[PDB]
Amino acid sequence: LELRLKSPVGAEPAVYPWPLPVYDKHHDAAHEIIETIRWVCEEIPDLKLAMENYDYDTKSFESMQRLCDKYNRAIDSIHQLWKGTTQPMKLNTRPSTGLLRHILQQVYNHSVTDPEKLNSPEVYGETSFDLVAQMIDEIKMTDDDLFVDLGSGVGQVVLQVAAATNCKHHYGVEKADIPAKYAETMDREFRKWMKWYGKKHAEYTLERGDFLSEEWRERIANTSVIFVNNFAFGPEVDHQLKERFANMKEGGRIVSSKPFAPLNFRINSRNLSDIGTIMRVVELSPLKGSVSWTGKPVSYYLHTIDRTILENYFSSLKN
Ligand SMILES: CN(CCCNC(=O)Nc1ccc(C(C)(C)C)cc1)C[C@H]1O[C@@H](n2cnc3c(N)ncnc32)[C@H](O)[C@@H]1O
Repeated sequence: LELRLKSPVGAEPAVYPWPLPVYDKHHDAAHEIIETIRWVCEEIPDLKLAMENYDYDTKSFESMQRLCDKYNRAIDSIHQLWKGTTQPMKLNTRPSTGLLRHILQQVYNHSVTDPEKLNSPEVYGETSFDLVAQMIDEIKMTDDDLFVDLGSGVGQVVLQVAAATNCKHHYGVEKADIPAKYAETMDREFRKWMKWYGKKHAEYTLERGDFLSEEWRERIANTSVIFVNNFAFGPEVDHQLKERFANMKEGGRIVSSKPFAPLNFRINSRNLSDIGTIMRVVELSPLKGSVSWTGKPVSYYLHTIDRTILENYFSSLKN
C-alpha cells in the first residue's frame, strides 16, 4: 500500500508508505505531499491550469490517492505537451527562496530521523533559514568568491548558500562525529531532491575536520566569504580565529553572531596589534520577530578586510 509522486522531469518517482509518517509535532508526510504538488505547479504554469481544482482529508487514503492520481496524470499530460512544438521547462535554473525552503525542510526530515540525538539550547541553528536568506541578499557574491561555513553541523547552511549563489566553491567543515555522519545523508538527499525538481546548484563539499588545524590556516587565508555562528564558542576559540583572519586577502568578508573587533574603534598607539586595525565592522539589521536563545532580539556583524585603515594612520603620524 502506497502513494507515489511523479517527478516533473522524469526522475525516479517519490514513494511514500501508508499510513504516512509523522516527523515532529509540526510536520508530517501528508503535508509534505500537498506542498510538493503546489511548488511543482509554481514551476510549471500549464500544470497550474490543469490542476486548478483543490482542503483534503489527509487521513483518508482515497482522498489522498485521488490528489496523487490527478497530479500524476496531469504530469503525463504535460510531458506529452513537450513532445509537441511547446518548449520544455527552463531546466537548470536555481530554485526560488520559497521552493528552497520547502526542499531543505524535505531533505532534513528525510535525513534526521532521530532529532533527539542532537543534544536544550540552540547550537546547530535549526530555523536560521530566513536569517541566512537575508544575509544572502546583503552580502553580494560572484563566481570569483569562495565560501566557508565554519562548524557546518548537519550541513544545511552550506546547501542553502550553494543553491542560492554562484561562488566557484562552497565548503563546510565539522569536527563532531554524529553531525558529520548526518551530513553525509543530508548531502545525498539534497542531490536526489534537486534532480527530482530539475533544479541546479553550485559546487559544494561537506568535509570532516578541525578549522583550528594546520591545513585550515591557509585555507582560511584564501577564503573570501566566511560564515561563522560563533555565539557559543567562548573567548579562547575567538582569539585563535582572529589570528587566522589576519592572513586574509583584501576585500575578504566575515559574517558572525558575535563581533571579532569593536564597533567604536579608533586606532591609537596602545592598540597597534589589534585586528581592529585591518577591518571595517558594521552591525546588520536583524529580522523583525526573530529572537536569540536569551529570548533577545538578535544582532549580526559584517567584517571587511580593509588595510587602508592602517595606511591612513601611518600618515596621520607623518603630519
Ligand atoms: C555553528 N555550528 C553549527 C551551525 C550550523 N551552521 C550555521 O549555523 N552557520 C551559520 C548560521 C548563521 C550565520 C549568520 C549569517 C551569522 C546568521 C552564520 C553561520 C556549530 C558546529 O561547530 C562544530 N564545531 C565547533 N568547533 C569546531 C571546530 N573547531 N572545528 C570544526 N567544527 C567545530 C560543532 O561540533 C557544531 O556542530
